[PDB]
Amino acid sequence: ADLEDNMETLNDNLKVIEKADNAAQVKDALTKMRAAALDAQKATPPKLEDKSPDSPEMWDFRHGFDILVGQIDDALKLANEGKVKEAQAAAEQLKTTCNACHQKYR
Ligand code: HEC
Repeated sequence: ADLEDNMETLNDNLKVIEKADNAAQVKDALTKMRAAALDAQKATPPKLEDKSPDSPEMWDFRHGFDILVGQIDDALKLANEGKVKEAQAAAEQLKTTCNACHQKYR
């Protein structure tokens, strides 16, 4: 799907994690964020449409997602350890990554 769709998926699932009823719901949401994040990483955002694929900007753009996926995976580990609250806390920390990217490229 396109960048926008992927972003909506991330935002939607993040709020799901915050509402987190059970471990299952947090894991499902995190898993969907993982896929959406990796999918988004392959797109070319509007602000960089005129830039080369190998440009420093694009690599920086792609880097933002490497960080997000790492954080998501770490939250996944916590969730699969049965530590649901810590995993939700970790999901909250993710926001810093979202905001950083939006500042430069949104
Ligand atoms: C860069 C590496 C990004 C990371 C990490 C995240 N987002 Fe993002 N987001 C990015 C761009 C360039 C844009 C503009 C997309 C466009 O062309 O319209 C966005 C936009 C959003 C939006 C609003 C627009 C929409 O999705 O329709 C939301 C709701 C959004 N992003 C949420 C979001 C969340 C929750 C993230 C972290 C968990 C996140 N984004 C990361 C680039 C990047």
